[PDB]
This record gives sequence, C-alpha cells and structure tokens, in this order.
Amino acid sequence: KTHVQLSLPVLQVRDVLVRGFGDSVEEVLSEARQHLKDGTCGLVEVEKGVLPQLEQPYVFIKRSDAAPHGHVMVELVAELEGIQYGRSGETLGVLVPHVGEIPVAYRKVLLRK
Ligand SMILES: O=C1NCCN[C@H]1c1ccc(O)cc1
Repeated sequence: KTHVQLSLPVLQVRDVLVRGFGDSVEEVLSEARQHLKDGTCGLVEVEKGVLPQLEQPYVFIKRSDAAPHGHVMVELVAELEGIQYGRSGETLGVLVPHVGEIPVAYRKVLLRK
C-alpha cells in the first residue's frame, strides 16, 4: 500500500534514550522508515528547547494533505545544518527510535511510504 495507518507513541524529549536515527540524511530516512515498519518509532512534539536536545540529522513528520479514520496524512522530511530534504506541510513532530520509553499520548497518522 502507498499509505499505512500507524499509532505513534508520543515521548517526552528528556525520556528519549536514543536521540536520533544516524549520521546522514539518507541513513536517518532509511532507519526512520524501518522503525515505522517494525513498530519501534516514537514521536517528540516540537516546542522551544526540544530540537537542541536531539541529534541531527532530524527526521520530521509533516502534514501532506488536509484526515482519514482520524489518521492525519504525513510524510517524512529530514533536516541537517538548516537544509531540509523534502517539501511538505506543518510539523507534527520529530521521529526517534522507541526502546520502551513510556509515552504521554499516541498520535494516529496515515504515513505516505
Ligand atoms: O509502518 C508500517 N506498518 C505496517 C507495515 N508497513 C509499514 C511501512 C513500510 C515501509 C515504509 O517505508 C514505512 C512503513
């Protein structure tokens, strides 16, 4: 399928044990997609002070359209040293590996893949 319905655990930035997916734009998009498939991907909501606490390159989920079955349609956009790879809508948050941190909420998304 071109899209998959996912329910992403929303993590507090200070709970995150692995603060990024790797070392290059291509690796972090690859790893983020693999973790989304395997159900081991969390979401951190972006506010003041969050991004400097996470590791670049960043993988964002961004709104791709204006929301089937309660799932907002999203796509992946990576960022490194102020350059974004991808063009999309409003940021829903930054993806990180999930290694068993307790979430504060779940975010339902329809991931374009
Ligand atoms: O996340 C998923 N859940 C169910 C099966 N498919 C996936 C998936 C496949 C490929 C991707 O690139 C990203 C996600």
